[PDB]
Amino acid sequence: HKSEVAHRFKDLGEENFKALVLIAFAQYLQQCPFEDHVKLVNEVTEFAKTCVADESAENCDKSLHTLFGDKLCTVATLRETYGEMADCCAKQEPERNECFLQHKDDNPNLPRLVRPEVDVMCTAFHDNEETFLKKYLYEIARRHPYFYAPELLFFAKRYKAAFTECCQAADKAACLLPKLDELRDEGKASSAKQRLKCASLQKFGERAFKAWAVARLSQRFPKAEFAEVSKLVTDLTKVHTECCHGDLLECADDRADLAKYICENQDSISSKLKECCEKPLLEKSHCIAEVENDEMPADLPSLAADFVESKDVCKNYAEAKDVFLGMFLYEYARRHPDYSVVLLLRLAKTYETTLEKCCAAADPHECYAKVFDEFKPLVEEPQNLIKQNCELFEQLGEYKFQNALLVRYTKKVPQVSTPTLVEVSRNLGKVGSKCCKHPEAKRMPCAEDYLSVVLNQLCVLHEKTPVSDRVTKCCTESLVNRRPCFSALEVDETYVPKEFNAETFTFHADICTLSEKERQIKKQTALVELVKHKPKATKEQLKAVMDDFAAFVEKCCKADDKETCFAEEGKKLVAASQAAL
Ligand SMILES: CCCCCCCCCCCCCCCC(=O)O
Ligand SMILES: CCCCCCCCCCCCCCCC(=O)O
Ligand SMILES: CCCCCCCCCCCCCCCC(=O)O
Repeated sequence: HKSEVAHRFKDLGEENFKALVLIAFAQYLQQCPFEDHVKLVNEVTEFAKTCVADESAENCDKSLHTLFGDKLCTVATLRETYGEMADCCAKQEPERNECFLQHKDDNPNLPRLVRPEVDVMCTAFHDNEETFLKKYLYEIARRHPYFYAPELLFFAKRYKAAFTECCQAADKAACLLPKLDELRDEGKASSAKQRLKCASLQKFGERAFKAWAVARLSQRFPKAEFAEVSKLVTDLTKVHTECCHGDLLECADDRADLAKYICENQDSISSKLKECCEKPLLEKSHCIAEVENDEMPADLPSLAADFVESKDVCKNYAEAKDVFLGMFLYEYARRHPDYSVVLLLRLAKTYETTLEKCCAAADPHECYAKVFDEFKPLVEEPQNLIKQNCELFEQLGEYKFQNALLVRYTKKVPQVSTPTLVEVSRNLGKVGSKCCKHPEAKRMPCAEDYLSVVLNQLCVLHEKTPVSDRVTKCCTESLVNRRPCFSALEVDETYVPKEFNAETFTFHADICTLSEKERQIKKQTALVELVKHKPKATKEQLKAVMDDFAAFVEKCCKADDKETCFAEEGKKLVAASQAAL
């Protein structure tokens, strides 16, 4: 490979190349119009083709990093539009590159993207499909500059699948909107999982991250030995350390070099990898990250022998504290894919601290004899929360379960703004739906993945706009305890009930005409303010109020003369409730 741009053109193919160069350029030049990018992207593709034809052609032996930067600096309004960024063009090539990385804006000043109508979309996607998908690719890329480029492309292909199906059906929107709903949420949850790996590698260090990865990998590849699991985690840490630094090309070669290792050492790792390992370069590492947990060797002993019973437990511990603890995590993790990673790290930390104490008594073996009884209540604490919430979710539907939850977290942190308590509680609802539809031995990992998502969003909405000490505690706490901390918030008895307001509890005929979506946000915003008004309110009482409201709204949506009902009855509701309390 004399020429890096030719080689890489051949292994992606023309179509994937153009789109990734679009995304790559969209992510730096976040203010130049869509049409400039089509010009850059055409020019660069013309140029790659040169190097496919003849690898000794002009400039083809320049590396990708030299090419990318040369191209940004040919931009005319770069001084005018980008300011500081134009100063990077005046340096040498081992500094120019890392200067462009430092001057990437995160979350610019762009207007938020309004999703157009189902018929305008289907028409546009019909009329010109490539300029419809790339403009929207360019649109989402410029707004999310730290979103890893080929996953953005992976999400783009799913967007394309959605339209190709549901625009070719005679009632388009009933098909289409529930698909675009999923993608919005999957894609934004992708953006925030990416956000979480980099913050925690920084915040919590490289040892925590490795503990987390040994755990996940051993649940994924229970038939691999500790040596190979150790060797996988070592190169991931390097990969994610290298990816979080932000240089796309450097990140992508790191992920490609591990994927290619995983597929050549496939018999040493897992039997579930054949399908992913026959994938084209671009899809490979994505596929490997998503592949399902292999089955654990059937003839597996107790952990008691190596980690409790044996002599040479403290001797093996002291010889290499972290190696010993990583063997524990591994062995415990590979017997329990039913656990969340976090609970496994709670158990590894529990074993850790007993040894610190017990290996430095005059008698260790009797001190830690009982260490496994200390796993009992840590195991059961997330199981009983999943038992309890999901049994509840089985009684009330999703919607009433979101309202069950809304009263719950409004009484614990009433100082939060009403729109936040709504977004978080409806969000939690959907993690109710999905995860309580799984079997017991597969629930705890579901909820872990979705809560970490919902709880990280929560915990920057909060560092932006703080409110409660207690919620600041959970957010600046260990990712290990972040969730139990939140589960341990009790009702706020320091809360002073807020001043009554009618406008809050006034309702106009517009409730009948809104969609179930926004019907529900309205009813729930009022539910929050209702509990904010009278926080010390019982849930026999609260059921009664909700009951009268249900009858009230239907009464006025099921009567001739709609608005006069709403004012007439609504006055009767507010006062009735104000005394029913
Ligand atoms: C000079 C041409 C412009 C630069 C080319 C665009 C850079 C985009 C890099 C995308 C790497 C995709 C490879 C997949 C690796 C993986 O995730 O396994
Ligand atoms: C390859 C070995 C990797 C790491 C092995 C050490 C296992 C650590 C077990 C305790 C969990 C540590 C969790 C981090 C939070 C903290 O304690 O500060
Ligand atoms: C801006 C910060 C707002 C804070 C609002 C707090 C809302 C609480 C959400 C808790 C989610 C974690 C799940 C806990 C499970 C449980 O209830 O046991």
